[PDB]
Amino acid sequence: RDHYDLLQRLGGGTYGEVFKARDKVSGDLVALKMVKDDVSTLQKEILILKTRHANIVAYHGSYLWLQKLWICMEFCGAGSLQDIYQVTGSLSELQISYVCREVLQGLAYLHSQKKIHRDIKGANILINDAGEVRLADFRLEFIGTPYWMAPEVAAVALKGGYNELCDIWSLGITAIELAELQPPLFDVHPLRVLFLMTKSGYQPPRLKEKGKWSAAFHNFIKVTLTKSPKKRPSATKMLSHQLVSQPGLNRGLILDLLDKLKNP
Ligand SMILES: Cc1c(-c2cc3cc(Nc4cc5n(n4)CC(=O)N(C(C)C)CC5)ncc3c(N)c2F)cnc2c1NCCO2
Repeated sequence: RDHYDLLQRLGGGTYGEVFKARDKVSGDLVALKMVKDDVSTLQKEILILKTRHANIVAYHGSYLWLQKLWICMEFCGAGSLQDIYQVTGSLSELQISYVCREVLQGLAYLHSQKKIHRDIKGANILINDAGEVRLADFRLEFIGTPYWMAPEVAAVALKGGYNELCDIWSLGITAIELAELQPPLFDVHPLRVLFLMTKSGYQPPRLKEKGKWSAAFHNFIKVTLTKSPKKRPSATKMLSHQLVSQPGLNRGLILDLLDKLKNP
């Protein structure tokens, strides 16, 4: 409050209470997230956030003022991939490929720290001005969006049991999302989507157009969208997949996309 100047509410309830702020001593842009009772318990949860990955939005500081918690993070100028594709349209196969590798690297770190993101979706993958892909590491708000749920997460509403492998399924849905501007079954009732997953003969989703994509992209979708969690590969195993281990994958693919965002 006394060090930063608030400028713009970001998310519109999607993120919660996020603010685009400017430092009075640096002038640099930051993201301030306000979280809705004890003093000693609050200072313990912050210390663990400073100990930091290339594909994770970096922590800056925390502020406990008048019953409000101010989580400070880095500002990704372009916003989320969803904000980007609402202007640029669908991403190229190589753009999606690079985005998947970067998300998979962030998930490898998160899952190694015994954490589960649980919300991997287009609107939760941020792209900074530098063309870098970053995820966010954080009675409470139920985390999860029906269309991006793994079958073991949807079924959890009857016969519980899920693990870090759900983020692999969510990344699979997000790959289809970045290609078709909508997840599979976006047009179908969320209970019906999460009900058809719980029935026999269930077929995991694929890209609508077969001819528009390569067999490696089609295999990445087949492999990440494995119905069985036991057979679904780990984030590190996925990193060696033909699609995300291609040689042309560089940050420039996103500097191209960010240029289309500026002037299409
Ligand atoms: C990802 C996340 C965050 C989170 C968000 C951030 C956003 C940014 N920058 C930007 C830049 C923009 N937008 N956002 C979106 C946006 O509204 N517009 C508007 C102006 C149309 C376009 C330009 N920068 C940093 C962020 C950061 N660190 C965060 F943690 C907080 N809470 C969460 C989640 N996940 C789901 C629920 O909880």
